[PDB]
Amino acid sequence: VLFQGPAERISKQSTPFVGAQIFIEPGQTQEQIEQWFKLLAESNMTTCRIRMFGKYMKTPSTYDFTLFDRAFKLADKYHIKVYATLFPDTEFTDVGGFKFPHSREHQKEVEDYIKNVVSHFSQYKNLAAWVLINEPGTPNLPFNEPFTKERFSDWKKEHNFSEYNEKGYPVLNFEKENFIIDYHNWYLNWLANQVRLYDKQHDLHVNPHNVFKLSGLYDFPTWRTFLNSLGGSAHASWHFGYFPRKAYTVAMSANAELIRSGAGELPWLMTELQGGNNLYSGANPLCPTAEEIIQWLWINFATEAKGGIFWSFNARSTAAEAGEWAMINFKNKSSDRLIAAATIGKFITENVKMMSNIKTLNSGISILYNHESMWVEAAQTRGKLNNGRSIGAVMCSPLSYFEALSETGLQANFKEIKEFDFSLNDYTDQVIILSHQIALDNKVIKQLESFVEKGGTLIADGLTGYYDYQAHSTVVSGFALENLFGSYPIEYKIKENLFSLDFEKDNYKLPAHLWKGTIETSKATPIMDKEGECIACINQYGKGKVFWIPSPIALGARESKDFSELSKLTVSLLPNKILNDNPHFDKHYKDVMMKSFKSNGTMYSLIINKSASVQTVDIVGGKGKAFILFANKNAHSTANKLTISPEETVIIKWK
Amino acid sequence: AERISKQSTPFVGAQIFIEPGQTQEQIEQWFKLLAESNMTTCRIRMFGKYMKTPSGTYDFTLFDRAFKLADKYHIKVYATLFPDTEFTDVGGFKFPHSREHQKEVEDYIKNVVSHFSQYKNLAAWVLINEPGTPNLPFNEPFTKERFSDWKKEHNFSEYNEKGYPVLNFEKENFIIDYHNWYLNWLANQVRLYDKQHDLHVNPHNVFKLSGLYDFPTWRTFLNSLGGSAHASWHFGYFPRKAYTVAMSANAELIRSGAGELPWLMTELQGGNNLYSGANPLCPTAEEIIQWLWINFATEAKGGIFWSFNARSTAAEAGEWAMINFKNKSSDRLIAAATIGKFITENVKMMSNIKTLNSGISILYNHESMWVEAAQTRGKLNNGRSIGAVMCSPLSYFEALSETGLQANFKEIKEFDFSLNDYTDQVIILSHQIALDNKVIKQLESFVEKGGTLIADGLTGYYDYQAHSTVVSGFALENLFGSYPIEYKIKENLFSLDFEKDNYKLPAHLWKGTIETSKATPIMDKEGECIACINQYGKGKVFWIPSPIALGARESKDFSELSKLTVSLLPNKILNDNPHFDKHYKDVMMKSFKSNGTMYSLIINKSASVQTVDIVGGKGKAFILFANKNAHSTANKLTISPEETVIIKWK
Amino acid sequence: ERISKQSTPFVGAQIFIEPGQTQEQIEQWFKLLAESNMTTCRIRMFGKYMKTPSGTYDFTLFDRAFKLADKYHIKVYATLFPDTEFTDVGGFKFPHSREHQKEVEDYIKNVVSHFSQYKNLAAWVLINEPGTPNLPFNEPFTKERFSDWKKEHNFSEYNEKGYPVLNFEKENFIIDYHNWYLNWLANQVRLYDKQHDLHVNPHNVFKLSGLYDFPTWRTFLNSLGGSAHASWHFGYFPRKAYTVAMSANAELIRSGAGELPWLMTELQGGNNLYSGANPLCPTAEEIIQWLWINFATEAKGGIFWSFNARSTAAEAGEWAMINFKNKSSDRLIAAATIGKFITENVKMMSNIKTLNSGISILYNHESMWVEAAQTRGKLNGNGRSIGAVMCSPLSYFEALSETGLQANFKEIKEFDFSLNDYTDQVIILSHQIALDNKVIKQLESFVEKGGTLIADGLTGYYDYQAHSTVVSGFALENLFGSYPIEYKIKENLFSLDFEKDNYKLPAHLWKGTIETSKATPIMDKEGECIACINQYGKGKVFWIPSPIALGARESKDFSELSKLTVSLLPNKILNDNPHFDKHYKDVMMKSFKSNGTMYSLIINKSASVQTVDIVGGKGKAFILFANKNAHSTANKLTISPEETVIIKWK
Ligand SMILES: OC[C@H]1CN[C@@H](O)[C@@H](O)[C@@H]1O
Ligand SMILES: OC[C@H]1CN[C@@H](O)[C@@H](O)[C@@H]1O
Ligand SMILES: OC[C@H]1CN[C@@H](O)[C@@H](O)[C@@H]1O
Ligand SMILES: [Cl-]
Ligand SMILES: [Cl-]
Ligand SMILES: [Cl-]
Repeated sequence: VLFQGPAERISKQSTPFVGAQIFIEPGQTQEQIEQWFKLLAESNMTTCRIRMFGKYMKTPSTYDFTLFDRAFKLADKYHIKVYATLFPDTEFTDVGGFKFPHSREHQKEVEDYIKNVVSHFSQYKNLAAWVLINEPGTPNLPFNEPFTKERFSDWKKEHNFSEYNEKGYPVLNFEKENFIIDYHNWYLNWLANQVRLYDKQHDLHVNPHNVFKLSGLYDFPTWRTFLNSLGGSAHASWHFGYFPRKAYTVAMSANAELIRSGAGELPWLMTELQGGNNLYSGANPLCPTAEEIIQWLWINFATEAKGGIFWSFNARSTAAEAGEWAMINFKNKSSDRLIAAATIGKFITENVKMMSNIKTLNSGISILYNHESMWVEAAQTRGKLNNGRSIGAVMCSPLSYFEALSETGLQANFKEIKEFDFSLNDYTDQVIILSHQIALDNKVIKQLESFVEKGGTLIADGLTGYYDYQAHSTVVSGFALENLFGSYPIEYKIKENLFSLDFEKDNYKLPAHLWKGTIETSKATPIMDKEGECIACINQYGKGKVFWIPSPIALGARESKDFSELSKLTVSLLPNKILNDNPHFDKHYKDVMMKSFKSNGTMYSLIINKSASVQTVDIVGGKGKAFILFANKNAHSTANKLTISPEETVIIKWK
Repeated sequence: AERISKQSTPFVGAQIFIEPGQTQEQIEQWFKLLAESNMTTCRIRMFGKYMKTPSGTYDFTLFDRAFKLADKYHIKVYATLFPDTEFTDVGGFKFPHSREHQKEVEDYIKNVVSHFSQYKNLAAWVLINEPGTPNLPFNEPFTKERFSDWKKEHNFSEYNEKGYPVLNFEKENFIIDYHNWYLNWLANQVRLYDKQHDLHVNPHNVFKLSGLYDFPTWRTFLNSLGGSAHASWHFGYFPRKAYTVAMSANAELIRSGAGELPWLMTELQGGNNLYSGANPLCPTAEEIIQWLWINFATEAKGGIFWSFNARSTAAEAGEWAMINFKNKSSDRLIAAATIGKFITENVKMMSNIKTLNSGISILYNHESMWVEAAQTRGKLNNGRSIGAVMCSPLSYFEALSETGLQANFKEIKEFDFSLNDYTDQVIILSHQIALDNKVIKQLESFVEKGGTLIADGLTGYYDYQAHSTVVSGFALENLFGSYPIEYKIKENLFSLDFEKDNYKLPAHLWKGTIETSKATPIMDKEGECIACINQYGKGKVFWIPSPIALGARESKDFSELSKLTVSLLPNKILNDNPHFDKHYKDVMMKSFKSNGTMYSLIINKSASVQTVDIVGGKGKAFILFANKNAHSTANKLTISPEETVIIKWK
Repeated sequence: ERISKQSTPFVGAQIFIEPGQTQEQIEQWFKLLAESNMTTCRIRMFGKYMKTPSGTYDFTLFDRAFKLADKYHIKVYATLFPDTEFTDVGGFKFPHSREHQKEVEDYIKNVVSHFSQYKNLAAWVLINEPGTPNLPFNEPFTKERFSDWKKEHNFSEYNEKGYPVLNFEKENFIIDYHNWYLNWLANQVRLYDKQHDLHVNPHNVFKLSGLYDFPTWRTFLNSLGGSAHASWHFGYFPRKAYTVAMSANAELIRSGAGELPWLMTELQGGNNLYSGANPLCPTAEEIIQWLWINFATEAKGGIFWSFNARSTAAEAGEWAMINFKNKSSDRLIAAATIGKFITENVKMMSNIKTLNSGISILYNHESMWVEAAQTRGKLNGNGRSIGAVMCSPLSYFEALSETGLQANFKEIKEFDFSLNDYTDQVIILSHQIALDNKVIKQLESFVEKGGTLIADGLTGYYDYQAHSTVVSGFALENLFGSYPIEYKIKENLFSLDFEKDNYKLPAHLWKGTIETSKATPIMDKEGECIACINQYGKGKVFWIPSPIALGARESKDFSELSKLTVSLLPNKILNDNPHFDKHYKDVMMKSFKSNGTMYSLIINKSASVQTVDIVGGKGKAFILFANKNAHSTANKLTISPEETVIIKWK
């Protein structure tokens, strides 16, 4: 309010914006840059992001800021605020930027870069945020480079591990993975402290990326310590490999939930969305439709995003991504993608109060993932790629539950287990899904026992709890979840990729992936299959209940490309209060999503139809009459039945 | 101290997996259930890691505990020498890393053998777990120095006697001698401290690693030969429905290597792959019964399952176990127990099993595998890939199995070429692409003295130096009474259409044409000569230079190869040996004797009830073992899917 | 005898010489070579098989072969092939070290001084198969040369306008390094022999064309050669289109040759056993097809790898035209019919000049270099992988072949841009993604002066520094009378449906949209602008920035690309050149002249007898060559599957 001063500082009450990367490199003319900022302003965008390339400021000897001065001044002229990304000198062929210093000497070059860049550009009144580093984290961390190798050595010296647990069993300690967490914590914190030596006024921001693979690098609760907002790159062509294109709605929803969870009390925004065409770039190349641009912006805003920034407004000109990713065409005019984005910027300025106070309507369903399940999976599958026996099953399982709930029109959180609040006295009508979270330790099992005792519903499928955080299987040594599950594993038997669990009663069938789990119940009620084996159980535990099915049924739904049975089963296990209080679909709808939110007391719903046909969606739960506030293809409703067209995005206001 | 022999009572057993953290109570629970499951024997990994103390001294307590509980339940122990190695190293190191490491191994053996040789229930030392690896450590100083010394003591020339360039396969020949040296050195280290107990070793992945293994030399220092034969690691060349054939070939191969020594299968898959294995499965109860009967019918003195109980941490945690997570019997342990019980109820029959040799020997040689590796430059699938020289003879083996005929599967050096008479004996050389002068003389002698030789694919195209006498002057012209003309590459699967009877053989990849001098030509519908029969002294040679064994494999149909092979067999083999009246897809039979009494093992791997008409030998069928109530009407056996049957001929 | 554009063409074959061969077998080869109407052999002058322990040269092994060649009146192409590993099939491409360069100097002095004295020596082949994908940047000699080259070339990280650039230092050095080594080899030979022709065989040209500066090579060669092997070099095609592959390979070498005569130094003579990437045994019909395609494209020779086979390890008993009894395969009998046709038609065959339609398909080094940086080395002939910049122009080439129209296939620097008139000439730039200002000026000049320019795919998207003027200010806007708007990635295969209902073109991967200023827009059925025709001086430009050549390739249907290209050709090309009345799938025709008389080569690669209606040029069809009794009725040719036909126009 004072310490704020002129620089307008982001909060959970900020007006959301649409924006775009403005790509600055030498060779551009004043005239082409002005043309970009002018069209950006006319497209109802308030914000740009700029890579502050060290390469294009370093002179043969000193820093020359001219190239970026030119751009900041044209941004200021058009009333555009700047997210400035700290991007020290690196090879021209290094698209994403280095993730850690190479050497002590290189660290001092980074220090010097930050001093020069932040001292100079902090003086512009249109600077909105410092992005500490572009896209922290990579798959291939540089353990070979002297700086990282020395840090890992020091870290090992200051952490005593034993090769055995308290009971005497051999263990893995995951020194590499735990160091990598602390190393990201250290470098992003050090970058924040370097900026703070020269600028205590402007927001600090960072964009974690490829989150369905790199979530095991990321300690979001620690990052809150030094950030003012959490960001993200969520690119259809890089990050959504686990989904088909028609489910990029579900991918963006999960990516948004994951960042929102990491953000905690901090506001968040999507620092990068795909603005344009892959020519040679991308793993899953596309040119987003106008319809996809609208879908992604609404999903993010409905999940509390304070912003959506497109990579990129204008294109790079040379080598990697030359003439790729751009919202503008090669004549510097609007693609149908920029026209679509402009409709959302316009909607915000016409609905300022609604859009500035969005709070996601939490159903009370939390889908939890943990670092340690991903780390144990990596050691056990020895890095096969693909499937339960490959890297990524521990994320594809909970993502399948997420998709099943989306196709039921139910919100679900997607959270790292440490982001879940286990300290409350009541969990009546809260639900935790642990889908193939193969690593759980004593400490987390106590937290789950507490959650269920106090009224929580726990749903557990696949190999959840098979290992502890040291890759020791208590299924072998003495099962640590026996008390909570009221039951004990007997066998896993590997089967085909896709098989059927045929229950005894009602001739009822679940698709299952790869392994058939059998159990023995003590306190739990057994559920039997047609072969007279016990495949699942319900344990009443204090005020709560546990549903345990040790076959992977989430992955079975994914393998069968049919979430209808997982939807019906999950719905049947939910507390009545979730279904009565939350808008959802009367039944499962393939390739439709709904998520609901509130803004100052008023409830809203976001609906997207990704199927090939017009759908009539019967919305039940909550209260109110449906009023269509946003629809890009003439959706209509009759009572609470919404008729929605293929690729249409709809916002309903509940009157 | 009890020494194993060819008269020993066979046993069923299982690995007992010992690591710190286990309680006295859980270990006793394992040995008690093992004894109740009619198992006599366990195997224990004597981990150096779990005996070495901070100061480098040895503490034996963890393994004392296990040996004492074994002793209490009258269970004998196969103790595997397994020096300290990384916790993540599942299989163990195959050679010392350095001279310093060799001295650590010396010290480990002194301590472990001096101590555990004193237990009365010790049955055998396993010298090393699973000798041999695909990736031999030529980078490590110890191996690199030994290879250098070996090359200096072997004078090789770049040219042969005729002047032609040669390859000398220094790496491959050194690797043979290096395995010989390390296993012999381990045996001598044990013998410094214990001259009383059997020495054993378990070669593994034999359809790929047979080129590492000189079994005749190993006989000089072993009391028994072992094997790991795991459905999930070693049978990639087969589908699951033919793991009967895979296990039969694996058993034959070890039996051949064993020679005069007794053999047993040191490891069979006891349980489920979660994350482990190349071809993951959970064996059925029916497969456990099938594997034990195939091994015993092939003279195995034992079958040990990996594993009774599971590892607890990281690789294979809660995997491979015969017991469930409550330490009770899976259907697999219940099945194994039926076989241990059958043994104790039929001691004399089961203690004296001798495989009924049909007289058919399918031979493979190291050098064909070595030349194939140089020529295919390591492509992976197929005739143009690593493994065709093993898949070809395995296809003949499968064709004979589906005819109910036993076949040996032997390295060429394990075949006895010194006899005076080979009337009614048959050698199959199926795509054995490397043969030298010395072995061709032995084959000439074998055929002259009455032997039948069947040769298909590129058998004999190269010598042991990768020199093709097909180009320079064909070394098999004399024996074959014929000369190759050309190979022409075709599709992966094509048909050889013979002139006579419009009859059709599946063939893989290459069509061979020949010219006969002394041999009788066999012509195709295009007027080209594709095969011949050469009368040579008392014997005959059938040569078809197209790969017809691999053609059967590629077509998943061994029926034509069955009919053709049967047509070529001496009448005595068909009259004296029980076999099928015709080819049966996915059925196997192998016969054995115990004292004068003849038995047959039949397994149906098809999806339907089969009626198998058994002809040859003498006697009337009495069904002695049948886990699904097979019945016979005269010598026609009605056998259910997955059923194992033992017939006694009365 | 020095070779010229008037030389009598020959059929010939490698005579493979190594120690261990006998006088008798070598004489047998030369005698059968002479009886097969071959005049020429090629011999690898292995340094390994001449060097003695003391370092002196013993020429005996090669004297024997040269003397037997001389006795049978066979001339020799002698390949300079210094000492190298026995396992090195192709030979080293550059010296390893300064010390190694001196060994090469010494090898050339000895071999050229001695063998230049034989009267039957026709040519020195300076090096076998210059170029490889994996250049040895780690070896001292190459590493020193690259360092020196970089020191003598000043590059900046920015262009004149200030934009970041790539400079392709590695690719530009590799061009100059090949230029240097081949020129140095030529000068080393010339120290000892100024009398005999210098020759070299570039290989795998559809991948390695980016290594090869043929205009520079002309300064030191008397003839350009080539290896064009069906099993190594034609991966971008199916076997039924190896007609088109050989035609393109011949056109590419002919273009490289410029004023020099050319011949194909290596064609596949025989069977792949274990060797080759796309293994085959050429048919007799394919041998005839390849010889006629090459001679119709002005080849002065076809030499088969190989007459006889290597004996040891790699390619032992592979590639040979003779069988293992040293008699003729159907391949050698087929080749012999063409050597006989030559001696019976000496005047016609000695003066062949390809009938240039006026269509030139151009590729450039820089499009291949830019593609390699942008695709970061992804694999196949898909737009997002290495090789799309060659598969695109090859697809236009195939579409024209299936219309019976000749097309040149030329590096852009081999096209003569200096003429005053280009009326009735056509340049096709199909996905040539890199064009600089200098070449665009040359194209402006070509169109102004009457040229037709056809451009598809991402032609012109980048300059030679991987900078996209599509982004910064489009360098082809002036010539194209239009500007790119967007590329939008689609499926592998999609349809461009013109608003006219004229055309439904298959298109690959990317849909390009444009905005016309001067050009006439062409709209699709979705109302987007996908192509244009710009009148520019006397000439015209057809621009369609979607890849329709790659779309034809992906759809395996060139019919629409044929129809569209034909509709854009100057009337004069269709009236003056024999071509098909319409597109024929899997038929090719190419025409040539010999002193004023016109001929056409037709090959049917379809599964069925075709009746091909030939229109354009003048005259009545007379069948001069047909291997399967083709007939014509007026100008309709009835031609059998795999049949090669030569028509003489009367
Ligand atoms: O790949 C498109 C963009 C994704 N991430 C961004 O930070 C940029 O580095 C890339 O060019
Ligand atoms: O993979 C299962 C077992 C196979 N080989 C054995 O010797 C053990 O090392 C393994 O754990
Ligand atoms: O592979 C066949 C031949 C192709 N290129 C030739 O120069 C030889 O090196 C080969 O043996
Ligand atoms: Cl940035
Ligand atoms: Cl062991
Ligand atoms: Cl040569």
